[PDB]
Amino acid sequence: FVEMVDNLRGKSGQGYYVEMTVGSPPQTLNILVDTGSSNFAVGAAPHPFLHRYYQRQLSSTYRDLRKGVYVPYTQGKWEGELGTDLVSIPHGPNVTVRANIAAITESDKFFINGSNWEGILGLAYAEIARPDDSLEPFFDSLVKQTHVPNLFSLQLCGAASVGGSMIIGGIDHSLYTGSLWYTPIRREWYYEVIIVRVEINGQDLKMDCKEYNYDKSIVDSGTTNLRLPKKVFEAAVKSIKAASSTEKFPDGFWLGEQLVCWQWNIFPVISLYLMGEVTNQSFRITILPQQYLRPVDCYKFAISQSSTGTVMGAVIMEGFYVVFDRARKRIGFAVSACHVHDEFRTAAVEGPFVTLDMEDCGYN
Ligand SMILES: CC(C)(C)COc1ccc2c(c1)[C@]1(COC(N)=N1)c1cc(-c3cncnc3)ccc1O2
Repeated sequence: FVEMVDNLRGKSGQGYYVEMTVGSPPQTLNILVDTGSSNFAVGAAPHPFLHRYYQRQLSSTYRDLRKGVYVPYTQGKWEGELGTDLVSIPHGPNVTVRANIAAITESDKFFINGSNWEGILGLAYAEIARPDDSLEPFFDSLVKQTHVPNLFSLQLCGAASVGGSMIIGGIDHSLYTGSLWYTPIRREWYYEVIIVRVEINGQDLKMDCKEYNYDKSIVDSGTTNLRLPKKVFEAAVKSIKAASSTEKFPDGFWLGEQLVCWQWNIFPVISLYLMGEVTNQSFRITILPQQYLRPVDCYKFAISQSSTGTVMGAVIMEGFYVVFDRARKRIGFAVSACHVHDEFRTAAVEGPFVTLDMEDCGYN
């Protein structure tokens, strides 16, 4: 899988993207990798932010599905025309598949001014696809039409340019150290998982664990921050405040509404315990402040409250090598060979632990 190593690029806080080709002859586009949506959607018109876009008129393999699609999400929207065409990933497996493609013809707050990507690859499941679950997502199409195994994995390496690896169809053992630990995918829509316990510098928050997954917890490469449900964020902040009370900071800062500036150890490690593979067994992943204090001297608090549930975004994923094992309905975590650490503290994946009543932590 060596040709796939380092196939991801990006700029700080504008996501990670992979090179793809669409149409015949192939048209090259940079596409955002998003495990929190399920559509393959590409710029199709000369929006001024775009370096390039899908020109359906140049493709002999393009086919129109004669149907529109409308996608508002919390922070913007896109709209487009559905079709299919031949798709491939140059620094991915050596295969060409016919996939659904949303030709984006109108958007708001979707494309980023200054960014070097022109589309979005939704790697989540059919259920949250638009307009409905019959629009087969890319990865489903990929697996159905080839012998590429039903899994992919992500090493998001962070820092300004970021880099990483999307290993399609397998696992590359050089990208991680120690053992992979697997949490079950509770349901195949988003990559939903269950958090059963939360610790700040070893101190259990002691909240009903139902709170950690109200109304869900997901693993999402298209979100920068670790996002925590309101009640839990509050409780978590209060403990980061207490733990880090060596210095003081404004209330805006904790809300991610102002920065703080200097010219690490005052801040606690954060630990999430995830449901394991066996009854009454968990494991924990541990991240550093290096992961949740983001460079904007100046820094942003990369943890924020949420109304949609826990989102394990880039802040979490940059610590680890993450295996989206769709074949076995599970997600694996291991310490990333590329993650950024002190020579004191370190990102960690440790287990097994004993946790009772893990099923009660899920929300219905
Ligand atoms: C329909 C649905 C399932 C409710 C969600 O559909 C969606 C539809 C469109 C869409 C998303 C979700 C997002 C928003 O969050 C994620 N994961 N992708 C997203 C994130 C980014 C982005 C990532 N990283 C840094 N900066 C920006 C850019 C565009 C973008 O567009």
